[PDB]
Amino acid sequence: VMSLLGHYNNFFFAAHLLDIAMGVKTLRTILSSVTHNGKQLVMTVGLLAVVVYLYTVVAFNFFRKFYNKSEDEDEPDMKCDDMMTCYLFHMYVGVRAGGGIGDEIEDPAGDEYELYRVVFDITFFFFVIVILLAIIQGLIIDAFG
Amino acid sequence: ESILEYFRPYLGRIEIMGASRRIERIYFEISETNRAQWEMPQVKESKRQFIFDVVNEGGEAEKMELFVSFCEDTIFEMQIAAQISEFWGELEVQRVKFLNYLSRNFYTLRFLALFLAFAINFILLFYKVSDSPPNMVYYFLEESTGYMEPALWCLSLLHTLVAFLCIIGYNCLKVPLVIFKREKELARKLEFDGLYITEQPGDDDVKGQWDRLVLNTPSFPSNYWDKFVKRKVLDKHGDIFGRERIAELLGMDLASLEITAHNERKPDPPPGLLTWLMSIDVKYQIWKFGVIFTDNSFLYLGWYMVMSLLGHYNNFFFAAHLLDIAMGVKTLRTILSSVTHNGKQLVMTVGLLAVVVYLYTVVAFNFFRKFYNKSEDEDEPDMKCDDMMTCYLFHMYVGVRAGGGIGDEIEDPAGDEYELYRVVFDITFFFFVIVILLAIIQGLIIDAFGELRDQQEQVKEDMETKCFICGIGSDYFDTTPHGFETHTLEEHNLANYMFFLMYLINKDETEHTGQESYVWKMYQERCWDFFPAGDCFRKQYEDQLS
Amino acid sequence: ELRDQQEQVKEDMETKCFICGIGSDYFDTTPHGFETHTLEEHNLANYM
Ligand SMILES: Nc1ncnc2c1ncn2[C@@H]1O[C@H](COP(=O)(O)OP(=O)(O)OP(=O)(O)O)[C@@H](O)[C@H]1O
Ligand SMILES: Nc1ncnc2c1ncn2[C@@H]1O[C@H](COP(=O)(O)OP(=O)(O)OP(=O)(O)O)[C@@H](O)[C@H]1O
Ligand SMILES: Cn1c(=O)c2c(ncn2C)n(C)c1=O
Ligand SMILES: [Ca+2]
Ligand SMILES: [Zn+2]
Ligand SMILES: [Zn+2]
Repeated sequence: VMSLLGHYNNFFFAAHLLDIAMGVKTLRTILSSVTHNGKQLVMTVGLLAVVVYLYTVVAFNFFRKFYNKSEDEDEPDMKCDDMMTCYLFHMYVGVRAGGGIGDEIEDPAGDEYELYRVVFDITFFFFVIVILLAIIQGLIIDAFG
Repeated sequence: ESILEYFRPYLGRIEIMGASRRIERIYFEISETNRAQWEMPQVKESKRQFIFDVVNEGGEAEKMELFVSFCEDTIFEMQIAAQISEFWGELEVQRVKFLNYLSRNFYTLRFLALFLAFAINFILLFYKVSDSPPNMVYYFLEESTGYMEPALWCLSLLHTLVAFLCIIGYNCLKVPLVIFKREKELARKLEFDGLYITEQPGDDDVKGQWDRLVLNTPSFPSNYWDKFVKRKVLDKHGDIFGRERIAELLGMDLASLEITAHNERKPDPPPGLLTWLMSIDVKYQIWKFGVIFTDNSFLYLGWYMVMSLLGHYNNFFFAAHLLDIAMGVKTLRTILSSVTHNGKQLVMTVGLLAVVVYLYTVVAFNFFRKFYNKSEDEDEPDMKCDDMMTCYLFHMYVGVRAGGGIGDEIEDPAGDEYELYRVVFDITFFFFVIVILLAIIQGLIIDAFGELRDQQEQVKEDMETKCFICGIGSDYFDTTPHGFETHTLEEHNLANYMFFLMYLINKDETEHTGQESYVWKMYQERCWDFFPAGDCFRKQYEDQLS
Repeated sequence: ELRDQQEQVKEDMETKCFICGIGSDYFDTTPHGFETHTLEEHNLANYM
């Protein structure tokens, strides 16, 4: 099917590069280590979605003004004025950030919620970034075993 | 051949040590009801859990102790399941139908509550805030369908009701096992240890200090198979430590026991509701509530109640019910079990993290103080390390979370008399706090996956290589083809020992055969010599070829 | 490393006698044979 569709659009022949994964044996074993605990990996990213949403429900209610992504004071761009876009912001930026969510939002210094936001960002970093991605790395680490 | 094939399921053979230390084989009948209720899947799950607990958590001398304890509470489970199987009299019969239905469908109600939590949170994914009506904000469930707010309100009511039914179903299904375990342990400790007669328990042992409430209650051995543990304690420790003291401690009436020995009228004087208010035992009920309200599972379900109720106060409180999957689906339970296996190690590691980051704070405040500038406005400098509290806060909040060390979040140390000192400072911060002390955090759970690895592999291997009862390795049995398969399907089968205990209990005491009376007397005496240990029929008779 | 060290020590205590070195696969032929052997026959506290 991909060979035929490659005549419709020439870039469809790029999908045939994955044939090496079903080809050379060592790539088969590397992918077999990745896919040995595939159900565990899927449930781990499901837990990731759940905990990130649990951080979203507590960022919307309390830490709402901090999610500013606009330097233009005329047109603020609150990214957590709505559940859908706040959850999208957390899943897209906070998970991929090197630190937690604390490096992608407003500085919590000089505020009545300073300590609360410090706890918020530190626990986000500790549970979502260093723990819940170490599980993702550890499933395939153990699969090589 | 036809007779044997028809009675193949009901013929159970076991082997006991017997008198003169000769392994003897015993044949008996398993009723269809016993076999069916034993093959019921909940009992299968309980059996696998018990097998893991024995093989993994250890115990070689107490293995038969633990096996027989498993036998007792499994028999209690099958009694409970048989009980729950599908004006005042009308109320009582409708009530017991309701409780039995809840107890049967407890797990489906748990799944239903999880599904409702997901639905409510999916609705909450459309919440939005505006200052205008749908300095003071307004939360409205922005939606295009037009039915979503009524759906939310109906689903909230349904969720609270389902959670209530989960509480009631748990209380009527799994609580009797907890009570049975507690009273069984108390009876054994009273009769064979005298933990309240001769050897009082410690002050910090809250379990031992709490059990004193139930000693003198008239209904102590309820949800327990024997009811004469009080009389056995009186006959055992009465003549040493004092019979009258035994009576006072156990709430016993010495004359009344002897009069109920010879005459025991059994009427039902009060027919009304007032008998349920009068015959209730307040002290025993207080003890029972103390037992359940400390159980982990019931406290979790009670917190499920509390969050369900608070969700009506604020709808976002229903998000806390999403964590129910962690106590729900088994694979998430195992992932969290790897995380929590080394929980103390993780907590001490982050304690060491706090200590070393503070040790960097005391040396950044004294020397590298001017560098902690976070203000480009030269008019108003914002020194973040002019105070211990804010400098430690800066280090813990920014320096730990930075991709590099603290060196990428402060002033450039180039062109300064402390250039080399700050380079050493940032490099050692990166090397000790970032790459080492977070690798320990990752490594504890990395190694915990190896923990659960080797536990499951060890359990499965131990089942594969050695018999659970006799302990003889399969390298002996497999000499004959399928020798170990035969040994653990016919000769020594723990399901057959299940069925033997059940059959002894069911059979009339005057009708026991000689071997059954032998096994029965050491079941009551609690002497596990009859389990074949280190020997079997095949090993016993080799010259005669079994 | 520390994993396998603690596990090896505990396993070695569980499977073989510290003094005589005879494995528990010999003693456990008699019920509680290894327990008896390391509580009565060969006990390092008794050699103390
Ligand atoms: N005395 C014993 N009684 C029962 N099983 C024993 C005994 N000794 C060893 N075993 C091993 O226990 C294992 C139990 O696995 P088995 O296949 O019999 O369980 P199952 O019927 O699938 O159980 P479940 O329904 O709990 O999953 C068997 O492979 C058997 O070799
Ligand atoms: N000759 C021996 N002397 C003592 N112990 C032995 C000997 N051979 C093997 N062992 C094993 O040593 C183990 C020591 O554990 P044990 O439970 O006796 O220690 P303990 O009394 O708890 O010690 P401690 O107070 O040091 O913690 C026992 O499980 C026993 O099987
Ligand atoms: C050991 N044991 C039990 O385990 C038991 C019992 N009756 C019920 N059970 C469960 N009896 C009479 C008994 O002696
Ligand atoms: Ca008889
Ligand atoms: Zn056997
Ligand atoms: Zn020895």
